[PDB]
Amino acid sequence: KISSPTETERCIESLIA
Repeated sequence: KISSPTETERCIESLIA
């Protein structure tokens, strides 16, 4: 789970949009 930080950046950016 949570292999790379790029995945979290994509989940935060989508919640903002």
